[PDB]
Amino acid sequence: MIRCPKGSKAYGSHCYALFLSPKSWTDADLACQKRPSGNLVSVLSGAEGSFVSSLVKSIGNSYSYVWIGLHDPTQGTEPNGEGWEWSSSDVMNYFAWERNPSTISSPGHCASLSRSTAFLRWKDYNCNVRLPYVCKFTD
Ligand SMILES: [Zn+2]
Ligand SMILES: [Zn+2]
Ligand SMILES: [Zn+2]
Repeated sequence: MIRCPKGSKAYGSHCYALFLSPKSWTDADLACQKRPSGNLVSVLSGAEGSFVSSLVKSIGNSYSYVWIGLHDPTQGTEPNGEGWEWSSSDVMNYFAWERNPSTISSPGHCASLSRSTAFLRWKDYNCNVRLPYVCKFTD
C-alpha cells in the first residue's frame, strides 16, 4: 500500500511534498534532491497531474504559481522549442502546456503549475523567480 514520511503524501510508488518557502527553480530542485531519489515533481501522466493539482489546490491566494521539475537547458535555442526535460530524467511522455512554448517569443525556461488552470497545466516561467514547489521522492 505505500507509506511516506509524515509530512508528505503517497501516489503510485512515490511520495510528494509541497513547500511554501519560495525558491528559484534551481534552488528548489536542489532542495528536493536532499531526499532519496528526490527532484522537483515530474508529471508523467494525466492521472499524476490530477493528483499533483489536488496536493496544491489549497495553497492559498498568496500563490498563483508552483515550480515543477521541467526546464529547458537550451534556454530556447533548441531549434524546435523542444529542449524541455524533467530534472528526474524521466522520459517526457505526457504534455500539459497551458500554451506551448514553441508559440511564444522568448518564453521562460522553467515550468510552473498555474492557479489559472487549477494547477493542472504548465506555464513557462522565469527560472529565477522564487516560488513554492513540489518535490517527488522515494521512501
Ligand atoms: Zn523516482
Ligand atoms: Zn536538465
Ligand atoms: Zn530566454
